[PDB]
Amino acid sequence: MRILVLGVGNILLTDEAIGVRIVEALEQRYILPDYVEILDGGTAGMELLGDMANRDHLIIADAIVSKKNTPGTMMILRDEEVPALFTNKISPHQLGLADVLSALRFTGEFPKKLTLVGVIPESLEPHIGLTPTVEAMIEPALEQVLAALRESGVEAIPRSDS
Repeated sequence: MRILVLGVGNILLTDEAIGVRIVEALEQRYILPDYVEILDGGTAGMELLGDMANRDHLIIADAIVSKKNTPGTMMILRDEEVPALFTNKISPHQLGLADVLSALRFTGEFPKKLTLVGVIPESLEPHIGLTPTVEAMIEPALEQVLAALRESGVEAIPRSDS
C-alpha cells in the first residue's frame, strides 16, 4: 500500500472548499498508518499532475459543482468514471483535474485504484464557509473516505483515543 487522500476545490467559493475541509477534518480526527498522507491541494487542480502519480490508491475529495441532482448530495465515482465526470466544463479546477487524469494516463503512472468522494455544492459564491447544507456533508464524506480506506483493509483510528 501507499495512499494519498487529496482535498481539492476553491478555498474561496463557499461549498467548493468541501474537498479541502474533508482532509483537514480527517487529520484532526483520525490518526492514520504511516503510508496514508492527507494533503491539501488548495486551488491547484493542474499542479497535482506529479502528486497524484505513482500512488497505489488515491482518494480524491472534491466539489462536483454540477449535475441535474439535488444540492448537498454525495456521489461516489470509481476509477473509470472519475475522468469522465470531470469532463464537465462548468467545474473549473475539475477541468484541470481532468487533464491531470489525462496526463497520469499519458505517463501510465495512474493509480491501481482511483476513488472520488465528491460533493454537490449549494451556493458556490465568492465568500468562505460551507453552506449549512454542505458543512453537514463533511462527515458523510469522512465515512466514505474511511470506507474507501477500508476497501484496502486500512483501518484508521479516531485520535488514537479508545
